[PDB]
Amino acid sequence: WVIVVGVIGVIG
Repeated sequence: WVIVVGVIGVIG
């Protein structure tokens, strides 16, 4: 929460 590597835009 809220990491964005690629998209993949919901983690973490």
